[PDB]
Amino acid sequence: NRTILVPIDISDSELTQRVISHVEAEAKIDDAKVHFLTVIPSLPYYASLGLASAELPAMDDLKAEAKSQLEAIIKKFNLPADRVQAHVAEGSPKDKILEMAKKLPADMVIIASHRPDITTYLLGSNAAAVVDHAECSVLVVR
Amino acid sequence: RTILVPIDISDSELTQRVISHVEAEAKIDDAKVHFLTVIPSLPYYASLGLAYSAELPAMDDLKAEAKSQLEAIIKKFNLPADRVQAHVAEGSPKDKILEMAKKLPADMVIIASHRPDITTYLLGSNAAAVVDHAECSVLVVR
Amino acid sequence: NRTILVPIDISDSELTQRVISHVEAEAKIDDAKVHFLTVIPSLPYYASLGLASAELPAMDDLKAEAKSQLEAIIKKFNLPADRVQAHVAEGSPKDKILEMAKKLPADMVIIASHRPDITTYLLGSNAAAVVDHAECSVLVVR
Amino acid sequence: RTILVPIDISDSELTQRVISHVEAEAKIDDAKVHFLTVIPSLPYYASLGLAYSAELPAMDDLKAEAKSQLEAIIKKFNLPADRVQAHVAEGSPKDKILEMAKKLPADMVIIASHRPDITTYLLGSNAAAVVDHAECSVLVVR
Ligand SMILES: Nc1ncnc2c1ncn2[C@@H]1O[C@H](COP(=O)(O)OP(=O)(O)NP(=O)(O)O)[C@@H](O)[C@H]1O
Ligand SMILES: Nc1ncnc2c1ncn2[C@@H]1O[C@H](COP(=O)(O)OP(=O)(O)NP(=O)(O)O)[C@@H](O)[C@H]1O
Ligand SMILES: Nc1ncnc2c1ncn2[C@@H]1O[C@H](COP(=O)(O)OP(=O)(O)NP(=O)(O)O)[C@@H](O)[C@H]1O
Ligand SMILES: Nc1ncnc2c1ncn2[C@@H]1O[C@H](COP(=O)(O)OP(=O)(O)NP(=O)(O)O)[C@@H](O)[C@H]1O
Ligand SMILES: [Mg+2]
Ligand SMILES: [Mg+2]
Ligand SMILES: [Mg+2]
Ligand SMILES: [Mg+2]
Repeated sequence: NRTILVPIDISDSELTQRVISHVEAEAKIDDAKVHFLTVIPSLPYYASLGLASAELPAMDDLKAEAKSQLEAIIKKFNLPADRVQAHVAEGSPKDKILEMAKKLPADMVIIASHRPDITTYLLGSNAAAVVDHAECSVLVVR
Repeated sequence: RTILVPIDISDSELTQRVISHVEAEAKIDDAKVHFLTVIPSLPYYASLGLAYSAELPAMDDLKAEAKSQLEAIIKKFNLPADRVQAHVAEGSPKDKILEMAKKLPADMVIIASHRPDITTYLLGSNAAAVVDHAECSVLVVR
Repeated sequence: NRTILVPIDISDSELTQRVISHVEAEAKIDDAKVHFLTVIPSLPYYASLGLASAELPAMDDLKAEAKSQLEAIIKKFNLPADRVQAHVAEGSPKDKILEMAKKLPADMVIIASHRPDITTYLLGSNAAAVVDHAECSVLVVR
Repeated sequence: RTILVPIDISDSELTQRVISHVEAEAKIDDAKVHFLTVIPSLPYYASLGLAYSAELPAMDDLKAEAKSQLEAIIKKFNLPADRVQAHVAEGSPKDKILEMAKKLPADMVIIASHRPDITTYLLGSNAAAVVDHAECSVLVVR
């Protein structure tokens, strides 16, 4: 049975809606195991300003909260309880997505292109890197 | 529902992986699958005095030759005859693909990342452009 | 006389070193005006965790600090005092870089590709978007 | 110092902007400027039974024709004869460019984004690949 990785930005509503049907259809093929991953971004820029368990809340705290929101989001998908798993990481979202894709390993990554906006973007920062560097199939959802 | 599957006739030995994705996606819905091959037309060759119906063959004969090869490829897929259509175009492959996706319109484009090649998991020129510019979901198959 | 935009991530040392010579050579042509821009990233993800002049320091504060570090960095370039200007913004670095490129308007953007790392990146998140969407020439420094 | 300037002979009417960038970059240093044109070789055409020295002309004659056109283009640049070299290759233009950049090696590649075209400021297929994969600095001219 295949493995599908579904990266979720917990701050995105519309994106999460569009991937739901795709994720559901994809898992109904092969009875796939679906792994959801949300990544707490860590910015060098903020570090360089001095903003660190100090001016920013504890990482253990942030993770529990992110994980909490991810599990709320996973309830929006019709997937067998036995086939789903939630993951939280910290770092560059693209690197951690790609790392998780190597770790599982993933047969497919399902990822939204970019938040809907009035800019003329192609792919988002993270979608483009995943598409480019993943070693498995990537479904870019629009 | 409409799936567009671009085919480069010089990669006739498709992976089971690509065939499998298309068959599976088509089964999810009652989807029509449109296959498209594009005869590339190069300004560089025009600049060298290589013109259609002169030192290159007539475009119509090239179209028929391409379409004939596409039809042999289409049959590799286990799809009902009434849910499959063959298209041949000429020009810039990325732009004709994107044009077709817009015309139909496609709900999904299924495209191989790159011909099997041990050097890279990176996208080829057409895959990269299609993933970037399609207005619909794009599955990049590896 | 032309206008050159030089985006600076204040947390990057190596990148800033490599662009120095390019920026200097480029400005010696045309006696260009050189505008430096550093952008305080604002992350939806952090907002969605609750982290806002509250759990994160005042934006006025962050800006003064970023601007301070930018001016320290601008001292590493041999440019006429009359030809340089420092800017700070807040938001998506790529959007604000691109906006500044439209606002000046910029004749050239000089931007490092990506921090040197042992990952096999092509361009960074922001370099790629600038390259892709800027309406002027872009010098991608490596 | 070595500058590589890829030339597509079917865009012979270069912008003053491209010529200006190359001249200026070469003057900064005492730089040698290598110009390269690549005769594209398409698997798709091979698949249609179009082979060199049969239904296409001999590669040597195509090489000589291309080189002759390149040399006329090279002369548009105001460069000293001893700091300029012409190269013709055959195959995938993006890969031969990148190969040349590696071989020389190039300290900089100067490349137009795309032929002048009112539809887009986005990169063409070769420019995009070259900016992404060159190991050296790349100036994308618009
Ligand atoms: N922290 C994360 N965890 C999991 N997935 C993520 C994360 N961040 C981004 N992604 C994935 O990649 C996409 C991000 O795109 P988005 O943030 O809209 O582009 P952007 O960076 O705003 N581009 P632009 O508007 O051009 O400046 C989302 O759909 C996610 O699925
Ligand atoms: N003429 C065409 N008609 C239809 N589809 C095409 C055409 N050309 C390319 N494609 C699609 O896009 C993919 C081709 O990219 P590909 O040629 O494999 O890599 P590449 O450009 O050679 N890159 P590299 O070899 O890394 O330098 C194929 O799987 C096709 O689905
Ligand atoms: N806040 C900013 N202000 C100004 N310029 C910026 C800013 N952020 C990024 N840039 C520019 O774009 C580059 C960012 O690349 P970088 O952060 O190394 O890639 P990345 O996102 O870590 N990629 P990866 O390692 O593949 O996950 C820098 O050289 C800057 O010049
Ligand atoms: N055969 C070649 N030899 C040398 N350089 C080349 C060659 N082909 C392309 N290039 C370089 O890359 C640029 C070409 O990209 P271009 O063909 O203008 O856009 P495109 O691929 O047609 N994209 P679009 O028209 O947007 O769908 C040129 O300025 C050249 O410098
Ligand atoms: Mg994002
Ligand atoms: Mg190809
Ligand atoms: Mg960065
Ligand atoms: Mg071209």
